[PDB]
Amino acid sequence: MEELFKKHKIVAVLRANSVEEAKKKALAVFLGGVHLIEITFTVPDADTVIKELSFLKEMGAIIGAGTVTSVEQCRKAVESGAEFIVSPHLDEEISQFCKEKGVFYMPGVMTPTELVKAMKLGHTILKLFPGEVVGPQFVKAMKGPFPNVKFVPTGGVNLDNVCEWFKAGVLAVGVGSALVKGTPVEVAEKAKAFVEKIRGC
Amino acid sequence: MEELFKKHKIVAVLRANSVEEAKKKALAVFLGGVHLIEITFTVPDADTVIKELSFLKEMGAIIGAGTVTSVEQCRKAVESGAEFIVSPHLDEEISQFCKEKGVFYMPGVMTPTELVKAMKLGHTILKLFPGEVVGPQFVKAMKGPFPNVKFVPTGGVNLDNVCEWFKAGVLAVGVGSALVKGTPVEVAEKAKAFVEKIRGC
Amino acid sequence: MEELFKKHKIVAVLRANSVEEAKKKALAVFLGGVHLIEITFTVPDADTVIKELSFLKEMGAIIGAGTVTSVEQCRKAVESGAEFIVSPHLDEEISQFCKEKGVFYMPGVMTPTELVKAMKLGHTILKLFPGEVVGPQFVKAMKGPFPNVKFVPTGGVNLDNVCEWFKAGVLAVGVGSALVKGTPVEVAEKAKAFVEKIRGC
Amino acid sequence: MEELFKKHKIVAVLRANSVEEAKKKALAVFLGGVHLIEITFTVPDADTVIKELSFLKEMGAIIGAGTVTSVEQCRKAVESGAEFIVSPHLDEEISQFCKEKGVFYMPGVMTPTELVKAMKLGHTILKLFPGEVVGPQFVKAMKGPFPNVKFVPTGGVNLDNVCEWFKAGVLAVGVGSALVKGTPVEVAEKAKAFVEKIRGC
Repeated sequence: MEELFKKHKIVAVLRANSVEEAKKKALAVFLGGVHLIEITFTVPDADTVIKELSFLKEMGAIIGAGTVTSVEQCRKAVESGAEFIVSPHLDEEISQFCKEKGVFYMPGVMTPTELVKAMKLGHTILKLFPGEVVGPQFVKAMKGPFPNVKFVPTGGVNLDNVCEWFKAGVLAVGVGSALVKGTPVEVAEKAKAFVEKIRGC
Repeated sequence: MEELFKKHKIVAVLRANSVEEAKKKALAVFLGGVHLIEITFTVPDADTVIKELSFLKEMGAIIGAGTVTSVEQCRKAVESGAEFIVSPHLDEEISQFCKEKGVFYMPGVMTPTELVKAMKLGHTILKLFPGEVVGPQFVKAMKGPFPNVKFVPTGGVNLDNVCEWFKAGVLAVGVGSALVKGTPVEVAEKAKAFVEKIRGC
Repeated sequence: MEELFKKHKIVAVLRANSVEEAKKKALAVFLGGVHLIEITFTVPDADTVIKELSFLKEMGAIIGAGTVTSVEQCRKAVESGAEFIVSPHLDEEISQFCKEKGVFYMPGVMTPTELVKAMKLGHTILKLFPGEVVGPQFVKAMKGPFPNVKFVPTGGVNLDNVCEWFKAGVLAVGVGSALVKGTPVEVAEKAKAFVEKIRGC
Repeated sequence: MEELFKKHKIVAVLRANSVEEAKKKALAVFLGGVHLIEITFTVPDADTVIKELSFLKEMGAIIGAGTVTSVEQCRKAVESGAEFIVSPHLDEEISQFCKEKGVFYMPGVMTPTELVKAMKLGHTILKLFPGEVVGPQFVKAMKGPFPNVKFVPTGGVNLDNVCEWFKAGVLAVGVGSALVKGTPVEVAEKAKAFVEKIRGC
């Protein structure tokens, strides 16, 4: 899995108001070149969307679940075929469950104390969230004491600063509203703009 | 079926060099607002593409087959779930087969003699091909002797003249290379431009 | 209680160097239109001030306790008639005690991990502190994964930015030194300026 | 120990790529007037460097260990004669060990919740890290609810802002790359510039 992040260098963090909106947006994103799509559990019947998008997996997409905040949600996400589980926070109970099921799990951290607590569970890739608050500087600071930890920031990434996150040394960037807000066509165009900007830095 | 043509007012006539290209282009077209997609039998394993795109049917797409030139091809297209069969020409053998299977069939004509030969088989919607040769004038001429026949031209339709075909009085327009040539993103953008231009005329 | 926050939209976080200073400042704040006053346990004999200000409760004030950092302090605050308990941090022991006594309790969080740990205790209103560090952006980021959590930032609120906190979507703002620093008259005037600015946004 | 921090008002947080580099840099720093040197466990055989620099202790240096992230590392640091242990985070297990051995221990915090959790262990001096993220504002905010806690920020300190950290009211500043990056001569010169700038504010 880690290798997939390194290759693609972008995750779409997809939020929608309905099942229908979610599926159409997932397609708009895929076509642009963003092969990693995270279906958030803030989408009604998110579980359904994860299963019904299984036809994209065959085309080279890797579909995961986001905003997973309990072991009960996590189990539904894995059973429904999620390729990876992402949480907003660090959770010991979910981390244990995923390990037994062998599903890659990316917890969230914001502080050195949360960071170390994650590392003791064996995690070396961490979600940095909210990114816009801690900023690119956080990643540069962490490189010092923890050379072997890599971050995927979520929140605040846009076409003016996406290259600064990469110059600091992140693994990949997650993009929310800056990507997926708009019509299905506008979204596809924005997605292209991100991939070109990343491959260019 | 006729009602679907009247509502959507556009068909994509999809040609590709591979199975993979075809599926990605079908998606680029769908998202833009073009709900009628014709998978031509000039695409290698076109039959496969028709079946594997069945997940779009659930989203409101109607997927058919194009350039069907024998009863043997037609049967494979129908068995694979094609929603309609389109030929480049008028063929008595295919017309008979489709009627028994109850699948809408749109033959091709170019001349008044081919036109009348079709009408005697009970067809009232005809494919006009190649459109760029006969031009918009053909449709205006046919309105006279055959008020009850409607055309769907294919070939030569573009963003400079698509409204002239509608002002003459066609049922819908089929678009080939002018739509589907380009990258998956460029295609989606072109598709939007067509739908907006038609709804505007 | 929640309803009271929604109506008033401001809390004074009162710090003083003596019992006498605290009571006079509480009055300066009340008269201006700020009906929610938090008496911090950094005021000597804070407990006394909470009891002796009980005559304001009859006039429509709701007087609570702030900077409550142990179960021992909390019990004294509740026994002395505090209408709500506010802590600088999330504390399981205090949260349990207040629940049994039925006194509204607003814990502090700074990180998504602290946030979720609070939600599991049943808290939906959280103190965001220090606000000036995390900024207005934190609230916008949290709206995504936790649509059902609302914040009351403390620290950094002033007459130049108080409307940005509201546009992000906070429940209410707590104001410290920017309000309560100055003479009893100057404080009353500042309080008026805040209420007018909030009602205006 | 606290008294030593108050007197010197600067710590060098030393990172190096080899044993040899570390020893030469420790000397460059010492001569400039920075008597507190923290040998990070990111230096290969950091333990060796701590022991072999014991000749500086006689000259008035106080040599400690940094980036100590397990009880196993901590024990080696103390046995090797470290004068103080610094961690990147708050750790209950290390805090207990050091207390029994009587070695001053400075944990890391970033949030009010981490802060209070430290205070319950009896710590009144805290490492604030990463400083550049939380900024000088964090210290001003904490002065309110916790008048009796003092910070030593690490990260982001430089010759343009070192006086702002002191005006907020920190105990001392830790300096990383802004000091120790460069040749042994350049480092000595930078060290002088820091001491003069601090004594001047």
